[PDB]
Amino acid sequence: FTHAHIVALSQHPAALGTVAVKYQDMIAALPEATHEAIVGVGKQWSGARALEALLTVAGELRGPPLQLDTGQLLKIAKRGGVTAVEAVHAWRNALTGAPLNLTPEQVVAIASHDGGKQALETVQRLLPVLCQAHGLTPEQVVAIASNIGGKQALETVQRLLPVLCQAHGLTPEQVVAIASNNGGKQALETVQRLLPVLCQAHGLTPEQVVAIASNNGGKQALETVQRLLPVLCQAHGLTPEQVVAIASNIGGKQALETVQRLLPVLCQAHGLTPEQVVAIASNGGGKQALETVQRLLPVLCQAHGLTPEQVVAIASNIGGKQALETVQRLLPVLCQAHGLTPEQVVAIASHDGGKQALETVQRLLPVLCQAHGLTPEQVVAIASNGGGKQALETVQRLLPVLCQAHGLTPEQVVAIASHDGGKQALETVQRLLPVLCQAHGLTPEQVVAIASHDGGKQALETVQRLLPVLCQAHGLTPEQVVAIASNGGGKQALETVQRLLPVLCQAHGLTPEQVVAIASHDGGKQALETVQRLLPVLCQAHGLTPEQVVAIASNIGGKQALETVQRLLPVLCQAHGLTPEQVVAIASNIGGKQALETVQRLLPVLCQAHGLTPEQVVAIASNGGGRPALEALHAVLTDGPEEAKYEALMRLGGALAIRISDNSEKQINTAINLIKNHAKSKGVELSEEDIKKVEKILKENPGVVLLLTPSGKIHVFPSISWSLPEYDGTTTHGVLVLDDGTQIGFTSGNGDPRYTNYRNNGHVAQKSALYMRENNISNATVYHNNTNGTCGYCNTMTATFLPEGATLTVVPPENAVANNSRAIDYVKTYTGTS
DNA sequence: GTCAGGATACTCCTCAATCTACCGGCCGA
DNA sequence: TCGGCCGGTAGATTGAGGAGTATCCTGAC
Ligand SMILES: [Zn+2]
Repeated sequence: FTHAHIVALSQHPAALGTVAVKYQDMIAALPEATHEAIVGVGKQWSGARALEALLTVAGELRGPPLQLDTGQLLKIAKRGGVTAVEAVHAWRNALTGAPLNLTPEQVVAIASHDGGKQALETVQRLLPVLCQAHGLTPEQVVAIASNIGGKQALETVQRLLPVLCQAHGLTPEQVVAIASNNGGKQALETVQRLLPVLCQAHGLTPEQVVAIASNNGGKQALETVQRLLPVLCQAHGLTPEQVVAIASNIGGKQALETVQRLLPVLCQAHGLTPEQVVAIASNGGGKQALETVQRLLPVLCQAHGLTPEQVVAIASNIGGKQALETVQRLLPVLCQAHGLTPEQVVAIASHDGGKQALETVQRLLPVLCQAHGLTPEQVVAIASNGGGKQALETVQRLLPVLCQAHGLTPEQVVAIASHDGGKQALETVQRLLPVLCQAHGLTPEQVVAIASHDGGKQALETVQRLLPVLCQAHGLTPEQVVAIASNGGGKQALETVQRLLPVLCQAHGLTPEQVVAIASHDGGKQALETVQRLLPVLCQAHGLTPEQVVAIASNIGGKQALETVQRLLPVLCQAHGLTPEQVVAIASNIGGKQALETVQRLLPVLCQAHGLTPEQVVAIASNGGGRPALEALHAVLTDGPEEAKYEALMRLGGALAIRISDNSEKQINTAINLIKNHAKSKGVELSEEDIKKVEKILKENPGVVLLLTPSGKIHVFPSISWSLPEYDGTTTHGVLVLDDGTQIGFTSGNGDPRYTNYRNNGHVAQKSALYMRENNISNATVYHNNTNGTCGYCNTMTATFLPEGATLTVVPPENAVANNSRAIDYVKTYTGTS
């Protein structure tokens, strides 16, 4: 023992005398009893009595009925106390091997709580009653009973479950959720008393009240919500959803009161928007984070050079105040000694338990970098995760054995550990790699792929359990099982497949390959359940073939896409004139729900005001990331530079940009003829009045640029300069000059669909040659802004599109430098052949 | 001796967006 | 042999947000 241990036992004076006298036989009856466990047991309210009970009982308690090891006994004595140990001794054979049928783990979980003897006797006397009359799962009863004051929770559940289920319409799962917390009797009683008042007077959804009251001290949160809903909604302009999001956390009453007190201070003296404040306060212990922000925002923003956004990001997590003080204390030493940039420190500190991650990084960066050969970036990657302290310690402990005995490489171990719960995945790999690679015929790279994702331990265990079942009974392949399991929540996907594969392949006429394809993404359980529920509805009520539904579902958010298609098929098919194929194509992408909703919102605006044919909007949305693309296009079009609108509308495709040189009548007539030819090619009539108006605007404004979109409307750009834009490395701009002097704008991309076979399709020279062929132009000259010169393919395939006898002169920019063996930096003429 | 409220820290799942490697029919110099 | 200022397909990161589990603490009887 050390002086710190004696200080620890100083809380219980009788334990200090007991330990110093009977230490010889405590370790004798309890092998592998460390000093920390002893000081933890002895410093409780009954430390001496608990140690005496452990000495007396642990010798025989390890029998067949319980077979509890020394760790379980120490945990019971530390948490339950001497009374819990005595109760367990008195009821060794009553709890297990009886109609109760409780495994030793459940008994240990129930007993190792404050006042756990009462919980043990109460679960003993109510388990048959709760299981028979009220139809409660024994696991649920054990979950309710394993809480501080769990006897009161059990009694209140027995008294009030029928009332809550009948007179208030709550499922038994919800009541079990409410009553599985400390002081659950108070939460149940307050829910029963205040459910109507909150649901009708304050307009609260019953599930919202349940979410509020399913936390520790939920009675206080409910009463505080009732008290402070009008104040925060009216005097501070907070939507009720924000208030119920604040209050749905442990200590939500304190968070609500602190918000009500400090919102004006944090909003009129620190420059924080209310959204930032309610994001800070929407986490466990949000009052502490709010107060620490109010105290340390100037210090961390003026001396340590952190933006307020970084401070809000650090403080928007569980234990945010601990992270804020740790950042203040450790930023100079983590930056001026260990070499981390402040962004990396902020990234490490921006997760739950960020204080532990930062302290562990400061402690273990040199040893992990030197003894194990890890890069600092790898250590930061491991640490920038929830529970990163545990992952770093596990990496330090298990890198040699995993790299040497199991044949893994450090990169594989780091990849496994760089995830939430990476310690569990590492331990599970180190335990299960031989049996998986020997009995089930897997390979180490497959095991690493399975274990890399979050919940890799659960996926590994589920694979080790279900691979023979799925491969023999259901006729799958080990590769298909590995593909299903190599995703986030792969255990749920594996179980859902093992349940629904015969049903899906028999009732709905699907294919095992189709099921494996749907199940091989994140939320594959959700996608499988949605497919099983909605395949008939989509097939008859909307006329969608099963292949289309499988194509929609085989995406990361497939459930959301399927529900969005169900909701939005008729309105988009009728109110917007979209074929079902277009909606299916839009939704058959990651984030297809967002694309569908964005199309719903922004189809009329782009179609009527701007000049976008529905085909262009569908094509933009039919790609991945459809919402950001549509939003960016709308933002550029509604308010942006004239040039930027020019490139956006050119890249949309199908547009013709024409600029005149002189106000002579002949050039105006030629431009009108070209516009008419393009419009007839697009199949839209320009009408005489619009032709007269555009001729007037062309003859009255010199240097104006006209843009004819496929929709029909003509955009006018009066000032977009007389020179080619500087090359941006992504898009090339070209100007075609004819004999008279008119200039035609071209942009790389959007090639001719019937010439996809050509490797020069979509290039500026190819587009110019196609334009010359379509408009019957004898000769022309192209100026492009690309500094890499003409493409290699366009050097030989250009004189294949333009008609024979036509001369096209390509002129690269003066400062062009060829980057390839086939590019050209000099002016070149092209004459076509047959 | 038991109970309640709060407080952190860690683990597993679902969804969205972006990035990257890949292929492919058609040409003369 | 050797050249894509293109576009589709498929996979592989990146990031966020939301739940669920777990241990601890103080104050009050
Ligand atoms: Zn080219």
